[PDB]
Amino acid sequence: EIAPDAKKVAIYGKGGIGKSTTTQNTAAALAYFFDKKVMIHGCDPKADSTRMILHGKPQDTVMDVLREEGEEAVTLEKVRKIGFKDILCVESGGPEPGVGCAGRGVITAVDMMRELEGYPDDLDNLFFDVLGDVVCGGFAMPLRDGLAQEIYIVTSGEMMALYAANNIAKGILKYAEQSGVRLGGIICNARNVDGEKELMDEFCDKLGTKLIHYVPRDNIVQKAEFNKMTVIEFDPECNQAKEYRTLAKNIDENDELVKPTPMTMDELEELVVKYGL
Amino acid sequence: EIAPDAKKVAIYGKGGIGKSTTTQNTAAALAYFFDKKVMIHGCDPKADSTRMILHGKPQDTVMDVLREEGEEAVTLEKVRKIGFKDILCVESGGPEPGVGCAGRGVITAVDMMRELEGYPDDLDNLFFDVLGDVVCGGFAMPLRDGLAQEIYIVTSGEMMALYAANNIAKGILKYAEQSGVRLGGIICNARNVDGEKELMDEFCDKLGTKLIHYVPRDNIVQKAEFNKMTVIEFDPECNQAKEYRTLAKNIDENDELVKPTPMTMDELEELVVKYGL
Ligand code: FES
Ligand code: FES
Ligand SMILES: [Ca+2]
Ligand SMILES: [Ca+2]
Repeated sequence: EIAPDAKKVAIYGKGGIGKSTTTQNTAAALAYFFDKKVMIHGCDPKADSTRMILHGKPQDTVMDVLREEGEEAVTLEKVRKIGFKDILCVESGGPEPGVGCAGRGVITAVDMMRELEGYPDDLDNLFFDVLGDVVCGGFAMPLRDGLAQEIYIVTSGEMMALYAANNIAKGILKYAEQSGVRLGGIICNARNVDGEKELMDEFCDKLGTKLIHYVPRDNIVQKAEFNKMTVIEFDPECNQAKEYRTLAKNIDENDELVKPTPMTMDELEELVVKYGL
Repeated sequence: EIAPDAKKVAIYGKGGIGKSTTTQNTAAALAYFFDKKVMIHGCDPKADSTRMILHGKPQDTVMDVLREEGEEAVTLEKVRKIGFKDILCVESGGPEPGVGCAGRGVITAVDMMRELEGYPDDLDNLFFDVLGDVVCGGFAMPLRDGLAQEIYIVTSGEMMALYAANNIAKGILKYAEQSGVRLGGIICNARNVDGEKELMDEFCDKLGTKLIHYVPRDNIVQKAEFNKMTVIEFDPECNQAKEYRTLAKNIDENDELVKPTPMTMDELEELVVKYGL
């Protein structure tokens, strides 16, 4: 059993909207503000889900080490690094270019970490940062396998971002009965578009879920990331750090998860027309 | 045979770096400046590859119509729209959320267009805009099936963008002998980072390919896209329009394609360290 006493969560979302930045800062805020043992297992082959916790040194992926150095080289000292506030970090990596299923590569990396006993039993929080650009059978494997039954969807007030969120919701619904997976809520990484908060409220209401937090747009993210670090580490006192603190508190106390009611093509089109997207 | 007298090309690249903007403007510039019959078949489920040609009206995806309206509803009037300069537009769409392979969905959409006789025999240029965020067996299916044997890679001076480009190159190499696929060149969508042109020259030289064009960063793209249209249509006289014109001329005259020599983990890491990424 992977981290039986931890709150295991899966963060799914499209790329290009700050999903990795929000996940890293949420983990940092749990470790920093609530003294929690945290781990992040990256499951997005096109995103660096741990660099800001590792102060800008990108870690080797489990799959790349297995493909280039071999299975024996896949060791905890090699693929699992410790970062800000002792957060543990692991990156699954991608499949054999042009041949392997990327969702299978994710599961192989998780299985390999299991065999290595790489998930501390005293973890308080484990995050799996999964690609949500496409809810293909491969990237839905974490949902089918119940890697984590608490799922959060990162979105933004942009058409493709909401389409992806709605499709992640369909994938959660697909396996809710079989794997017990549930939607804990929607995280909006604000894009700052007219009506964005109202759009998010309606979106959440139509899917039968809730907005766990509206993460504002703040240039301190770029300043902190420029120093290859999280906002929490860069300046724990600033307003954006307190936003991530509230998000982290909300995701960690949450005990009301739901089987989502995704919107149909026509309903989604009506919604993005109403808010002029 | 799909468009036997056309120059069929596949544009592969990570999301978030303007791949769709470059593809649409390259098609527009071919149609506008060279009076060419052009078609774009979108094969990226998380990107709108035809919206700017369709003046901002997002077209229904072949897969979504098949899943919601049924196979009979999949008609050329329904999934194939005409846009700026009579460019034809089709979007494959994604798989059944949480169950289908997205690469298979792409091939199903192409097969369905074939059955509908939706690829005009007098096309001059056909573009397949494929997701390159992950070179999984699914998204490499166009390479394995030889949908197009002329492949171009869009990248930028950003670490994940170059990693993805190198992996697309591995996928092209994987099927070069079996499907005849070849790399026609690298397109850099400039991010404007120190040393970016030199980085691109070295990257291209190590892979044994060439830089088809360095597409500068220009705020006119955002202005044109705000009016839901391509730079070519918004203002064919501006400098950025002439950049896309040169790109379009280069990709359409190109007759020197190569079997790429991708870089190893260590070589890529050295390169991004040298250029401080
Ligand atoms: S990554 Fe294999 S089904 Fe999509
Ligand atoms: S989308 Fe099916 S193997 Fe990746
Ligand atoms: Ca506990
Ligand atoms: Ca011809």
